[PDB]
Amino acid sequence: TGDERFYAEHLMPTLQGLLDPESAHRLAVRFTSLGLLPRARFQDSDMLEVRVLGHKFRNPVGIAAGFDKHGEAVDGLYKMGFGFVEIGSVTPKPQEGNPRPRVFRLPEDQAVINRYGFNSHGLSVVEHRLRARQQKQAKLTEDGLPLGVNLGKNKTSVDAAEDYAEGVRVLGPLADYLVVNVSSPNTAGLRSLQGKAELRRLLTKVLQERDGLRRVHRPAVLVKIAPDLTSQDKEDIASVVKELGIDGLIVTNTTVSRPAGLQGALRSETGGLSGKPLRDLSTQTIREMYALTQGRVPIIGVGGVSSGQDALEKIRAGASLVQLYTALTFWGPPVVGKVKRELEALLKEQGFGGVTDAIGADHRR
Ligand SMILES: Cc1cc2nc3c(=O)[nH]c(=O)nc-3n(C[C@H](O)[C@H](O)[C@H](O)COP(=O)(O)O)c2cc1C
Ligand SMILES: O=C(O)c1ccccc1/C=N/Nc1nc(-c2ccccc2Cl)cs1
Ligand SMILES: O=C(O)c1cc(=O)[nH]c(=O)[nH]1
Repeated sequence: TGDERFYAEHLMPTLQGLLDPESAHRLAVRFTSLGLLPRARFQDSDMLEVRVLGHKFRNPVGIAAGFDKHGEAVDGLYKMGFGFVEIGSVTPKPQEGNPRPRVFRLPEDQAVINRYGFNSHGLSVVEHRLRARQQKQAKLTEDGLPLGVNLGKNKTSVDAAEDYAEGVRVLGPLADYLVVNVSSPNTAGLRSLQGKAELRRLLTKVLQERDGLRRVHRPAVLVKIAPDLTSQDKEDIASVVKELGIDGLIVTNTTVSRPAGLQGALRSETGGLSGKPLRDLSTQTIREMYALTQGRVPIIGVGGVSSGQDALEKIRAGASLVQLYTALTFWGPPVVGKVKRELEALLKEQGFGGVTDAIGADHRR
C-alpha cells in the first residue's frame, strides 16, 4: 500500500513522462521477464480460489492478452501475483504489425488506444520459448497457476480458419486454455468472424483440431469477443457456443467506439480503446452473455478493471475470472495485490464465502 501510492503517484507518472507507450511497454516486458519487480507480498486466501475450465486458479485475477504477446515474461507475471497468465495474440507466421506510433495514452480518461495489428514472433518462436519451460509450467498449473494462449491470424492469410487450426496444433499442447481471438479491431475482416455461419464453421474446425490432441495436451477452447456487438451478434454467438460445446468466453476485447466524455487529446486516434471508459460496456456484455448461456458457459471478464469493486462487479455479472491490462500501465505492479486485497474485503462485506459464491450473483437477485 505504501508502494501502491509510490508507484501510482510518483514512479508510473515519471516513467510515462520519459517514455512513449510502446517503449514503456517493451521496457516493462524486459523488467518483468528478469524478475525486477516489487514485493508481491499479498498471500492468496482460500476465498480467492476458483475451479473452472478443468483447472484450479488460486486467484481469479489474470493478465490479459497483449501485454506478453510473445511468451517472454510468463514467470515474472506469476511473480507479480496474477492467478493466471494469457500470452498472445500469436499469429502463425512472424509479422511486424502496424507502423509506429501505434499505442496512445489518454491519461485524463485512464484509457489507452492501440493499433498494434498483431505484431508477433510467430507460432514457431513462441512454441520453442514455451517448450523451454514446459515442465515448470506443468508444476505451476498443478499449483493453481494456469497458462492461456491467445491465437491470432496473419494479416495476409487467405484462410482464417487454417491460421487458427495451425495455432491449435502448435501451441495447444502447451496451453491450459486457448483463445480464439475473433475480436481484434486492428485486423481487417477479423471481427466478421463473429457472425453466425462463419463462426460455426471456424469453431467447428478449431474444436476438431483440439479434440485430435492427446488427452494430457488437450486445452479448453475459449472465444474472445468484442464489446461492440449487436444484440443479434450476441444471440448468435451464444447459440453457436452452446451448439458446439465451446468451453468459455472472454468478454471483452477493446472497443472501436469512443464513448461521449473522453478528454484525452488522442481520443480520435484509430484503434481499440481500453481502460476505464471500457469498464461498464464490458460488464454489461458479460451480463448479457451470461444470461444468454444460462450461466453454463464460464466467462473471463475483462475491460477497465482497476480495483476490487471493478472485479466484483464483473464476477457478480457472471464472470468466473477477470483479467486486467490497462490498469497496470497507470498503477504499475502494485495494482495486482490491490485488486485482490479489495476483492477479498468486498466478498466478506457482501456475505460471500468466496469468489465462487459470487459468480453470477446479480442474476439471482
Ligand atoms: C496495448 C494492448 C494490446 C493488446 N493486444 C491484444 C492482443 O494481442 N490480443 C487480445 O486478445 N487482446 C489484446 N488486447 C486487449 C486486452 O486483452 C483486453 O481485452 C482489453 O485491453 C481490455 O482490458 P483492459 O481495460 O484491462 O486493458 C490488447 C490491449 C492493449 C491495451
Ligand atoms: O506506458 C504505457 O502507456 C503502456 C501502454 C501499453 C502497454 C504497456 C504500457 C506500459 N506499461 N508499463 C508498465 N510498467 C510496469 C512496471 C513498472 C514498474 C516496475 C516494473 C514493471 Cl513490470 C508494468 S506495465
Ligand atoms: O494487436 C492488436 O493491435 C490488438 C489485438 C487485439 O486483440 N486487441 C487489441 O486491442 N489490439
